Amino acid sequence: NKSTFSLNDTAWVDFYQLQNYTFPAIIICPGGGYQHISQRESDPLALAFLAQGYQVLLLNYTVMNKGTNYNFLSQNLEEVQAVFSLIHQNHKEWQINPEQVFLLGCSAGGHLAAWYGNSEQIHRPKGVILCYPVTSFTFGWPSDLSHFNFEIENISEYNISEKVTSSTPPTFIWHTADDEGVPIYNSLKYCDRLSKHQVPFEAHFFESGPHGVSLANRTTAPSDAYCLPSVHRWVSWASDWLERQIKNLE
Amino acid sequence: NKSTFSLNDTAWVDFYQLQNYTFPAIIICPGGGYQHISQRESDPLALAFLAQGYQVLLLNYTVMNKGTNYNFLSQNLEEVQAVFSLIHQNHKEWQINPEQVFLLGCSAGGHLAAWYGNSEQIHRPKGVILCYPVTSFTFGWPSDLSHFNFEIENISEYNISEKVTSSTPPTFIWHTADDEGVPIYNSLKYCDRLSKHQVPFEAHFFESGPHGVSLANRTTAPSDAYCLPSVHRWVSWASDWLERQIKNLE
Amino acid sequence: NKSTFSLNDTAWVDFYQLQNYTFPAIIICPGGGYQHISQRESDPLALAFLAQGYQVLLLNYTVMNKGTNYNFLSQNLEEVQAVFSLIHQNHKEWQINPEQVFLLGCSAGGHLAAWYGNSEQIHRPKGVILCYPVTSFTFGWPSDLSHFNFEIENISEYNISEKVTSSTPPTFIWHTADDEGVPIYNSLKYCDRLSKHQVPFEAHFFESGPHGVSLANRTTAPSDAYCLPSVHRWVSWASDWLERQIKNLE
Amino acid sequence: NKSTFSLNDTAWVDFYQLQNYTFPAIIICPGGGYQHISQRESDPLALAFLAQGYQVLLLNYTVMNKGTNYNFLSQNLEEVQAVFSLIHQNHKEWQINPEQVFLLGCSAGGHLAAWYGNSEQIHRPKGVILCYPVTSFTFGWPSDLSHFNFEIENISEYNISEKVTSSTPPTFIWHTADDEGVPIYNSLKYCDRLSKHQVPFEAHFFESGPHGVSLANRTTAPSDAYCLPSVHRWVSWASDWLERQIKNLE
Repeated sequence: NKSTFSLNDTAWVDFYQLQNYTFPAIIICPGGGYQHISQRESDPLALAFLAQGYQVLLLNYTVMNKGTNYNFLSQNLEEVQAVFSLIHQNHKEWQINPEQVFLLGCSAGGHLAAWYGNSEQIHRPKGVILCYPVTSFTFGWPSDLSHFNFEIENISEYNISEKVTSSTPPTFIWHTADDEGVPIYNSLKYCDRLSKHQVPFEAHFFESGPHGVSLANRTTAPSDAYCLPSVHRWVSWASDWLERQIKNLE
Repeated sequence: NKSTFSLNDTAWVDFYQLQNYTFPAIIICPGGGYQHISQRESDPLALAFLAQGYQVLLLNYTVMNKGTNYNFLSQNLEEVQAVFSLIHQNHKEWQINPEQVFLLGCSAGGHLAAWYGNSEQIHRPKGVILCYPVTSFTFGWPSDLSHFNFEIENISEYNISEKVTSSTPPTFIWHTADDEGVPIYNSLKYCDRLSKHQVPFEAHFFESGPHGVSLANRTTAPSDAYCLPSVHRWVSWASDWLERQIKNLE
Repeated sequence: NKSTFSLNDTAWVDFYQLQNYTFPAIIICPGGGYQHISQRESDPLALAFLAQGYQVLLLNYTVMNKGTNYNFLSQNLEEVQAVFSLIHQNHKEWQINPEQVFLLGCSAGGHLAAWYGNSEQIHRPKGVILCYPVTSFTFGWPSDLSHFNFEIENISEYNISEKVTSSTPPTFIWHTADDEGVPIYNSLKYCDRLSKHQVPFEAHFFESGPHGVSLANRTTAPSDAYCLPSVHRWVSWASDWLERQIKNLE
Repeated sequence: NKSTFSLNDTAWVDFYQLQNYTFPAIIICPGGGYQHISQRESDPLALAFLAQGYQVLLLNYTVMNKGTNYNFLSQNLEEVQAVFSLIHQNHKEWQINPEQVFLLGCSAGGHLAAWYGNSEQIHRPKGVILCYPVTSFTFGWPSDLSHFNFEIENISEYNISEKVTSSTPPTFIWHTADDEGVPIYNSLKYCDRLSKHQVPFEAHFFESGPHGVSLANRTTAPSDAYCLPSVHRWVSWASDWLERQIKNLE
């Protein structure tokens, strides 16, 4: 039902599997500002989909929580890539349909997602979902000009907004129109710079809700304010969206 | 059940009423590029809401379909205003709760809506909805630089995007991310320039769908492509949104 | 959009029509214990469907409200029949698809519906819906042994439960499990005596709710207790059911 | 997140727990004709709820799969009882709200559920759900007069239909109107003999679908016929129902 698989020196990859087929899997990228891994965006999130009928690959990509040296922002893309690789070779055993692998991410964890959303091969996700994602370190986030800042002059490079082209996979993006950790602009501008390239996508923007809202269910929420029923609707919208994509495969 | 009320020299105002109370009414602004009145955004639209439990005031605001002279773009705001006025005085007879009047508009008909969405009094809509609205005559629409163009140098004035402030009522905006008549940018940029002013709103953006989609139901659609079930979901989202606002009025 | 058509000496037949095709029509049978016509089960109900994309034929079948003599319970079946007849001949003008005509009824109005649900010809409804229907004058209703009682020894004949066979069309039945006007047994036993004949159907039974609940919307409800959001869900279930049947054709 | 707890000589009790509170837990009773434990009604079912925000206690009650001797049909009630007991004492650690414990069961697993649905104490479930349950060994099931038949003359005693009174907790019952393993009559008659006792409940009956349908999702279904989207709606209806009860408890 579950077993972890070591990736690199610092990169866990939890793999959730069940059994009734070739269930379409989906890799998740929990947020946490590259610092850590927002727990309330992992296991809980996993179950959600695992219950919605999806093999889950929760990626614990390297972050500033294991002795940070260089901008592993590049080393990450590798880690996620390694996941697909893992599938590409263990797709028979994993009971996964290699032609039905998607990528998920929220907050910063999203940034990596959109990032990986280009320049790859038989590791390209047929689609991605970005929950209140981070479009660029130039969009209200990182809040502090100098924090997780470990150099690298080229900052415009770490703006996955520009890195969007016609080849970019279909995406689902939602965001609370009051998220103080990261302005909706992130998702907003991203959509604009996503439609102009005739990229099929769906977007949803809720009135209010704090950053890291996740499922907005009593499963993912510290206080009461983090438990929003109206916002929780996304996990449902996303379900329909995904499957709507599956059907449009052959 | 229904009876029209003459407004100005050129401005019909269809008023739909039913009876079980003080049902919250809602004024609609059918699109049609100020040229005419998109029929597939009127009566059908009316019923939708009238069925969802709302008194309907379909406004047939003056357009280039009755001998156009001057930019009545100002004379319109008056017309819609007259509607509220009509309610403000006939709210007891109309069985309408004056404290529960909302404004609806789509495509260009939306532009007027957002426009009226500021600078008024006891004629201020507790909320508005804008279906693939027109934010400004500078956002991909009017397609032709010179068509419905009847002068008036000051063009930036007819951009209801800037005309959005903290006083702007809560709004619901959706748009098909491929509408060729008017780019999603309209609603998109609008949202951005709507959130920054801490204005509570909800947004939805569908993958594909032609302009004037309306209800996306076999009630509002010329061909098959104009009949989209996934898009039709907005009229449902909108219902919940509205009522969510009503409850938030006690 | 609407125009009535005289049927018999005493039998109105309101016909609601709209225009974008050949929209599937649906005849309705408002309840009212054969005494009158529950208004809160007519016009409001009509719009509901008319909005859900269906031509509506509201039948004002003869009742004890126009000088009652004999048990017109037979004369009714005629009236409804006449409706189909009307369609069969004016199906081109009515813009109705003759192969997509359904029957609706609630409370007693339902009894007639199920009744007509057998022994006919090119007037057979491809499906019927029965809102808290009356299965027989022997199922807790009529409450009074002697009221609308105008003789006719053969009472078992007026039990449309037995009158159900394999030929009976697919039906949708819902009922509030506390309806004091008529026990759920009506719909309950009906389902049993509906499944045994391998008749495809769908049923729903809500916890609580008074008789005549109709849409349970602020459109159909005298007091607050008659406004139930959870119950209102049926009009939505019914929508999907119907259309699920439409698709289940050519 | 998960750990089993031995109950009796032959009775596993899988306990699924998560952590953000006092989440309302729910015990499940997987079906399998008392012979075994329908796998497709356990773990998958658990996740569903565990994702819907519920602590899950999957009960692996004794069955003819571990050397059957006597009609443990009585020994079962004990096993389930022990579960509540376990909670009643470990409700603080389990992070469970003892005043919010519900019972679930399907097919035969349901029979036990309804059964336990009376004659107990601080182990009474505030509500129960029964997916295509078994009302009595006299309702089309057991199919064979002599199979799991291990004596016990008193057969009418094993009919949990009669065992329903005003004290019986609110229940949610659904059933496919074509289930060949067990006729809908089970749930049908049960509803009748459930309403007459003014017991608040909700029912749903789908047109078609084989026995053991479970979630009707690609998570619980051997072939394609066992994957029904329309039927899968129950797990959603159930969610709302349950929570509707939580709110309406305090």
